[PDB]
Formats: sequence, structure tokens, C-alpha cells
Amino acid sequence: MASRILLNNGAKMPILGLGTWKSPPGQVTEAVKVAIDVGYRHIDCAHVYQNENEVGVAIQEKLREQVVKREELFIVSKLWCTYHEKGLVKGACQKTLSDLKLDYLDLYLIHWPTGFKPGKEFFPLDESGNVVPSDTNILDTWAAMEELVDEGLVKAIGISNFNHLQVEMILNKPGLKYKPAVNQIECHPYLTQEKLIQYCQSKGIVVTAYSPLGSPDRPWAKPEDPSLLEDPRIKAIAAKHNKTTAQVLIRFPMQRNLVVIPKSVTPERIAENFKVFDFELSSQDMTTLLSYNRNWRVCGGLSCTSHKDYPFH
Ligand SMILES: NC(=O)c1ccc[n+]([C@@H]2O[C@H](COP(=O)([O-])OP(=O)(O)OC[C@H]3O[C@@H](n4cnc5c(N)ncnc54)[C@H](OP(=O)(O)O)[C@@H]3O)[C@@H](O)[C@H]2O)c1
Repeated sequence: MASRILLNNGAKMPILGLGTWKSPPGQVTEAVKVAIDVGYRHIDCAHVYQNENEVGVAIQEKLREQVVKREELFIVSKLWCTYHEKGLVKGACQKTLSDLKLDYLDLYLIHWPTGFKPGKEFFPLDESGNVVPSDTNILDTWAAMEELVDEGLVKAIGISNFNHLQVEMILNKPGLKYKPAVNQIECHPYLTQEKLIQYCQSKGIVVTAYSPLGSPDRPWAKPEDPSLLEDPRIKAIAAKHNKTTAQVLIRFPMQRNLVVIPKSVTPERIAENFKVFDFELSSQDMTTLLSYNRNWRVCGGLSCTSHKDYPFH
């Protein structure tokens, strides 16, 4: 298992990264410092997470310490839905760059295919509770992303939470200049995504699997929900390999040629989650894990289900 995957922009991306959604601002600086100290070279970020300044403190301190060189890091962020306007994309990217302490991003993603009315609120609502859309379509947002490459702000551009038809719409864009490098989607044994993964990979788009552990800290978790980390069938595969259940859940997408971005702010778990390059799941293990699919989503985008570009109908 090589540590990096080749993207369609010619750059290499580490297949394991650290997630930062829900990482508290008072804990994420140490989390990222620990991650870099124990070997992580890829950090997954977003403006909507409200913690990029604190992530950036860690990155900048490890660069200053010469623990790593900038060229050895792969930093990802995402354009939030309220910035799908031609005239707002550059400033949104620059705010992320300034918060992260960087002069370029390795990868910048359209966070969701749904554009919302610009303003201070990340989910602008009508008086009846529906998100207020923007009329800017995703192809015009893509053209704005392409400009960022041509201005040197980002090395690669991609998409997130795009369905098969939405990926195809960009690939078929008249005058397309840069193909998406990555589609970042939810993926784990309860949402195995065979169809969408096959399509993206067949087009040379690398897939990143988010919520690989089933996001046990998601804010809307309910006791009756299925739990990957507590599934006895997955625990049994882990026991057979003398690994933890989390380590199996991280290795699983790696063996599907995916990038994977488990989140932790716990130093011991950050280290545990990196120790996944020294064992191999069998083909039978892989097929068994795939068999657990039930089309269950952590991230249903429930605050934007009324938007015309909602991806999960
Ligand atoms: N593009 C998108 O729309 C999108 C959506 C969702 C997620 N993402 C990205 O994907 C990342 C990962 O997804 P996620 O944050 O939803 O969840 P996740 O990585 O599936 O799970 C994170 C949870 O698992 C716990 N955990 C981590 N390692 C563990 C271990 N070894 N043993 C036991 N528990 C462990 C963490 O606890 P502690 O932190 O307390 O240790 C946290 O509660 C996000 O942080 C974000 O970067 C992107």
C-alpha cells in the first residue's frame, strides 16, 4: 500500500488524512500538531467548520519548526454554499488561505452542489424554514474554481457530495478547462457507494471517503442508529487481524483505491488511526464489509432538501 495516489492534475495526494469537522477550536491546534508529528501529511478542512484559524496555527508552527516542508503537506478546504457566486469565490478561497496561514491550497472543493443566498448566515432561511437558494448554477461555480487554479491560489479543484448526474454535468461542461480531481463523498460499510465510486474512478476522479467511522460525534446521532465501531461483525474482522475496529474501517477504503479522512482530537486515536499501512484485509474481508451496505447516511444535508440541486433524491 503506497502512501499517495496520483491525481489527474499530476500531483500526488496522501491516501490518509486528518478530518477536522467538529474538532473544537480549543483542541484542534494540538490535534493537528500531533497528527503531523506522528506522520499525517494531509489535513481536511472547511470554512464552514469555523476552526480553520486554529488548524492554521498548527500547520504554521510545524512548518516553522521544520517538522515538515510545505511541499510535503496536502491541505484541502472547501467553498461553502453561500459563496457560489462568480464575484465571491476568490474572496472565500482567500479567507481560507489567510486563516490556514497558506499561500496555496493543494485541493479546493465545492462543498455541496447547492448554492445558497450569500450573506452572514451559512444556511439562510425563509420564514418557513427552507434554505434560500442562489440562482448560480454549478457550471458557473466550476468556472470560478478553474480561475483559482489559473491565479495560483490552488493546485487542484474538485467537488463534494455530487451525485453521478452532477459529476457528469461538470465533465460535460462546454469549454471545461480542468476536470475535477476529487469527489469527496460519505463512504463506509453502511453506505458503500459502489455505483458512484465506479463512475468517478472510471473517469479518473479520485474519491475521498468521509465519515469512515460512521461519525459517532455527529450532532444528530440517536441511540437506535447503527454503529460501525460497535458492530460485532466488524469487531470480529478486527480481532482476526489483531487491529482495532477503527483501523479496519480506515484500511477498508484504502483497499478500494480511495482516500480516507478519519477525524479525531484524541492524541492516542490520532496515532492509532495512522497505523494502517502494515496489514491487509483479504478479498473475502473486503466483500464481507461491502455486504453490510444499507444506504445509511450520516450526512443527509437535511437543511437543504428543498434545493433544486439537492444531491440525494
Ligand atoms: N465533505 C463533506 O460534506 C464532509 C462531511 C462529513 C465529514 N467530512 C470530513 O470527513 C471527516 C471525517 O468524518 P466525521 O468527522 O464525520 O467522522 P468520523 O471520522 O467517521 O468519526 C469521528 C468520530 O470518531 C471518533 N474516533 C476517531 N478515531 C477513533 C478511534 N480510533 N476509536 C474510536 N473512536 C474514534 C472521534 O472521536 P474523538 O475526536 O473524540 O477522538 C469522533 O467522535 C470530517 O471531520 C471532515 O473532515 C466531510
